[PDB]
Amino acid sequence: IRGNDVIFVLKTVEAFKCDELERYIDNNPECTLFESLRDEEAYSIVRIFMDVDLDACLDEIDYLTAIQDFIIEVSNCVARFAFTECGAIHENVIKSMRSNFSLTKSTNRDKTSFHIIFLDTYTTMDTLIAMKRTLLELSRSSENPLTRSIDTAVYRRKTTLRVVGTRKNPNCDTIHVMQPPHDNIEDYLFTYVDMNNNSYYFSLWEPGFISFEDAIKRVSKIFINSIINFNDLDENNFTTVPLVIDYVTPCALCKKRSHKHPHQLSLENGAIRIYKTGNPHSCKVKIVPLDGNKLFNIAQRILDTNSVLLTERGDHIVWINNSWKFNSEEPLITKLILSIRHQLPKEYSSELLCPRKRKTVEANIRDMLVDSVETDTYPDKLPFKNGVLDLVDGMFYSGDDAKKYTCTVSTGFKFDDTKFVEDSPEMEELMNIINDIQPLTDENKKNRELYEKTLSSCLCGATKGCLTFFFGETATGKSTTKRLLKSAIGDLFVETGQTILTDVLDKGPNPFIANMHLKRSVFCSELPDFACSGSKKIRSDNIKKLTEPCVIGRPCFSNKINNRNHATIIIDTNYKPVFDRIDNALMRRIAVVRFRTHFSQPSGREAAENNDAYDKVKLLDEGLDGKIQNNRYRFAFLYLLVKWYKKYHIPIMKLYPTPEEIPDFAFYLKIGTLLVSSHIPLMTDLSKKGYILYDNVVTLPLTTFQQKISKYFNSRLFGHDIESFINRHKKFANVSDEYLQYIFIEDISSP
Amino acid sequence: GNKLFNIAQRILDTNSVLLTERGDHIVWINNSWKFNSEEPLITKLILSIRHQLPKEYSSELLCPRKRKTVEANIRDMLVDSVETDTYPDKLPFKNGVLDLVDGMFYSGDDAKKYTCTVSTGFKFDDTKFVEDSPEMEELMNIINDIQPLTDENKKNRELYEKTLSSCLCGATKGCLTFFFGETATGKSTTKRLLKSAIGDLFVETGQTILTDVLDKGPNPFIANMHLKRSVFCSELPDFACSGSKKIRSDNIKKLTEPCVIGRPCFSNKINNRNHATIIIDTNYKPVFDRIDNALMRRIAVVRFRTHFSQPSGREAAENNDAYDKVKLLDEGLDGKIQNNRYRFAFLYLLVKWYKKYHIPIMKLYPTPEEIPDFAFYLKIGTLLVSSSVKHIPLMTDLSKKGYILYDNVVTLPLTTFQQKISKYFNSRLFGHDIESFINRHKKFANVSDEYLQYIFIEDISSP
Ligand SMILES: [Zn+2]
Repeated sequence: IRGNDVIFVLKTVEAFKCDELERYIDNNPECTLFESLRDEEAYSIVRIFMDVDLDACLDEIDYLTAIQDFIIEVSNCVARFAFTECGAIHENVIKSMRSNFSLTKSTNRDKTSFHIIFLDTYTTMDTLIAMKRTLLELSRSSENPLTRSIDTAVYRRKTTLRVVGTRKNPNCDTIHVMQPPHDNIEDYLFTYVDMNNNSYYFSLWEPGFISFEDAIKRVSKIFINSIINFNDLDENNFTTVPLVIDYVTPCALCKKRSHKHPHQLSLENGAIRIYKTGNPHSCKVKIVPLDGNKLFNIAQRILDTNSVLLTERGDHIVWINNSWKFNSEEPLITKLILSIRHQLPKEYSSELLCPRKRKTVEANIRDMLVDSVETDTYPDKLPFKNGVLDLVDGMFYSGDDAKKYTCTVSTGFKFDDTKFVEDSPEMEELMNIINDIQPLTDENKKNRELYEKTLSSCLCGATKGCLTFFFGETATGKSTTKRLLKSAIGDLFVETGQTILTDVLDKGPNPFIANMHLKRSVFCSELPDFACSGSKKIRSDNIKKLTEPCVIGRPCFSNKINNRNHATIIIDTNYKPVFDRIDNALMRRIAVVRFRTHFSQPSGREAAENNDAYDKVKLLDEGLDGKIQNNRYRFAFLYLLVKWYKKYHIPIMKLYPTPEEIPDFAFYLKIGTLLVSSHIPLMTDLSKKGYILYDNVVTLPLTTFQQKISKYFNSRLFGHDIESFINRHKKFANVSDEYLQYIFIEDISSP
Repeated sequence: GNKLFNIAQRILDTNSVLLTERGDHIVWINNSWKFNSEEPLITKLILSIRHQLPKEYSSELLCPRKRKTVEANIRDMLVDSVETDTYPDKLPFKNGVLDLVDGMFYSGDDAKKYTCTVSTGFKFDDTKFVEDSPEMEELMNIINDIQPLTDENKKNRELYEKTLSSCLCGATKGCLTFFFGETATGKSTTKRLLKSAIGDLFVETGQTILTDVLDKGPNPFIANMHLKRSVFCSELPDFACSGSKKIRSDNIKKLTEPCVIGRPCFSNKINNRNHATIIIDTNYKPVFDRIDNALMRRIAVVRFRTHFSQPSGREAAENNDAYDKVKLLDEGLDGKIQNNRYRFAFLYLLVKWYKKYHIPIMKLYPTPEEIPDFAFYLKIGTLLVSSSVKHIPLMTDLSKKGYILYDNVVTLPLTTFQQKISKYFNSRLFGHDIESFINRHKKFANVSDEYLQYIFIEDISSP
């Protein structure tokens, strides 16, 4: 659509532009033109507009407060309707609606009418048609005289709206005068679509009220004083007889001792309006409802601010003090009900001070929350205690903006821009520490890049399909890297023991199984070396099961077993891992990060001078570990992590395994590179080489195979591995021995 | 007269709340039978079905102490129980029900009749549930790659299609299919496609219950499956690993039974219904601790011959007898599986296979010929025959061929039978199996005499 600059009008027809309409209006002040839609189907996208009419006069203060509350209520209700039905964003709609709006007026001083248009919000006419019932409920479920007077009509096909500055009728001289700051004729058109940057768009007496006597009693209680002309009002004289009151005490509505004329009660929109006659500003207007609870309307107003949603599992997440809290032990809805009373009208705030009413208006909220939402869906954002830091752009959001993202976890500490710097001595000290841990030589280049990549994945809410191994001799200070990462990433990071590396992953109630829920990094240290006999091999089942994007595990006294998996798993030790089970999936799901830095004191430095444990040796310092424990380089290291993530995270970043540094998998690699599955039309070459083919399957004797492979590989090194491989690929039968099928790649190449 | 009872009667008369055999209530809120017991939904329903009442009645459902009274009346008025999901030829989505008999999807009150609780967890809008979509051709290309349409690949592809189509039929299937390849040669691809297609109903498992004890304990794994239309057990524990566990045949028989006896953790509701297909993805050969004629009827074998490799090792993959055809590895396949792009195309393919095979049923047939070990256990019986009436009249005619006659029955010495069996079977490999088969069929006439009532078919054929 890209907006429309043509305004179609009806004289009781034309298609004029902004300048054309302005010139025509200036030429003819008395012309009556109604702005409508030239074609309903073509340009159904229009602005959001409302028309309000209340036949009474109000002063400046009352009008100001009433219009403020009217904007608040209408914007919240429309944003809630957009969120539930049109799939929009609540915060965006609220911001667009409250940012800028055009408000007209009426030249008549005996009544208050206007047409209000929200400039930046645009939606299809079908959406405004569907909003009919919701807006009618809002109109009939409020106390504000402006909100109660909303005309739900004008939401029909091919509707028309009276243009500003033109008389509605030739006989009626009253016209609507524009108000600051718009002052332009294009700012009061409900079809003038002007989509731009700061904008948003979305799309898909009746007896039945109450007994008369109770209404009369309510009116009398409002008047406080007794009615002089009592026992005279009935069904017929409801809006005819004046209400004469004795001025025993000053009027509750006006606070004055007396007035020139009595009051009068009228019926409108299922409510009773009490107003004085003669001078209009002598007494205010009193509104009396005729249906609905008072505790249900409060629940609706608290609900349609989108602050008490429920999760996809069944937990009600509330928004208190700029953070999405939630607890399943002491539910927080009553805290929210108490703390939100300031954003509610005067009559709705005194109710939320009795604890027996903040349980009624809370049962209502729980009964109105049907269907769920999804939490922590955007993985490129880091939730801090006072907001959300964006990673792709680096901009920080605080306050209601962070509400847009259902961040159910947090790092635990606030975000400070002063410490968040680039050129600081702490940054240089951290860079020196990292260089000491990771020398930047060309030999280390690839390993250092893998280090930076696997260390920067901690700022990702997505799931990763690899498990990097920190392999390095002692005194390499991997604990320093662990401490720096913990200080940078807050309480999201978790350190776990080897309990998951040996036992069954799910099995029974495992605390680390549930703790992997939404934690962004899991670290294991000092692995139980399986080189010595007795220690269990690294459970291949657990490693395979930890890679999936889901976690299945239920702790003691619980039933939930589904957890979202975001943690990057890192294992650090000085011993090569040993896994009893081996398959191609394992060979494609293991990465190794090598450490070649020795941090040793001078006393043993000579002992480390010729040591083969590390490719370099340098003096250590006991005064650094405490510094890392004191969150010294926290924000500089966080900046480094952000830079690494930016330089590494392409539109799709993946953890690539490195199956070359693991000594155990080298045997399988050598076997595969020298022997694979056995090619029918190559019998002559096999016969020349000595091998024979029988029953369409080339075979050799088991003793012959052992003799052939004796020289190719060291039998004493991996005799158990060779026996296990033979058992796995065993075939048996045939001739007078077992059957072994393979191709000697080294012999296959040689003719 | 007592408006709070008229409201309860009116809400009850729309059949929105039902009582189940398990003791809980199911309500029809938001186009889904929200079976739940933690936070009862009867008050949510009472608030929801509120405009569908006269104006005088509808203004009293705004007080929680009156929604609770209406709930009490409903609970006291229910009384009797109705069964849960029973229709097998249906597919419930969180946006309605799809009838696979005619492939017609619809929601609302028309979907209320089928009390289908468990759903797929998403919505179906027939966006691309058609045959003219190019996505159908894109998925069919991968199907041809994994399963070639070669005329030689007829029985294998037929079993593949049947085992996939059985994932939608909600009855009890009495056959287990084994996926036998070399190393993830499209098995993971098919598993991901099946998971994307249906979802929710799919369950993934590895070993565990398939090998351990399936009863006699609080074992929750067996009770975890319930009304799930597909259970997929991958990574069999490679029986030939010098101590690897052996899968019990009784566990297999229990899995293929219409009912499952499994005690949930700290619960007394042992009985469970079976609506799942047992599919096993295995890299090595299947070896069982005990094989009997009963197990012959419960095994189906599906093979793969195309391996997913890359041009980096294309030559290495081409020189392996495991793979019959090789294609370059894809990286966008992971993205497509992650974003569920091929949902509707794969659902349409499954529905078409269902229509093709359901004539008028989708029965599964075991195929034990592909299993290597199972061959001898039946060939031993095939190579011989129990003595019959016709063989009984042989008398000395059979004895002239080295046999003996006892109790008007042809029988041979144990050593002679052992020599005859070893002359046509792998004695070293199946020595224990041969001994067990002899012992089961052994006939004892005395302490020293051990003569079996079996005669080799070769002697019978030879005149
Ligand atoms: Zn007054």
